[PDB]
Amino acid sequence: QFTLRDMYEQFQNIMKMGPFSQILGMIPGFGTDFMSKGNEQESMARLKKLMTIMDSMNDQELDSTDGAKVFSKQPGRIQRVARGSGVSTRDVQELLTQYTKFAQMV
Amino acid sequence: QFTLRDMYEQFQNIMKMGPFSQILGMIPGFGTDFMSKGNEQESMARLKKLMTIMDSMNDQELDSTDGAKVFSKQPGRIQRVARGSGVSTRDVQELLTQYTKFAQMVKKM
Repeated sequence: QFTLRDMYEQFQNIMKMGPFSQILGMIPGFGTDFMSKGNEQESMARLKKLMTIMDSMNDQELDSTDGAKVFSKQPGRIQRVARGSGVSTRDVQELLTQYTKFAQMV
Repeated sequence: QFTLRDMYEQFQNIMKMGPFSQILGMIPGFGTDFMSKGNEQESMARLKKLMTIMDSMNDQELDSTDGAKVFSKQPGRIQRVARGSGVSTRDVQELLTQYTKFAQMVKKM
């Protein structure tokens, strides 16, 4: 059941994530038309892959004020995330680069 | 300030409103290029205006299983909503039609 209040709420959530989604599109490797009309599905697959990678990080890396510097101080962490998430270290490094870029804009 | 955990959460939020944002792009009445590249500022100003129209509605109309129906049986209500939101009668019927198309696909989701 989809009410008018339900539609009101979805509109709030969509507006809220607007600034955020706009920043992401500015960052390399995300897609020029990230989360725009027609590109909603592909953009979600993207994020899902990045989330599965982040699922192999520990609390120290996730909660650190600057999660990039934790990995450069102990590069072994990069290969660990990659093995846990079943992805390549290139992918883990690519995400870390995007995170730094993002963090700097916020 | 901004951790990797914060990025995950924001990705989770986008994962949620994702499909709905898709549905919103499949409904007419939003002009040309609705939510595309450089049309994100105009597109959001539209949602906000629709929100101001629903701000003129009441709880009965808002929580109704079919809010469009509540206005079909009591067209007097349409006139009030339009008065309070500084919009025209047609604008409210438009919102109602859009809501109809939105709700259709949500159950088709």
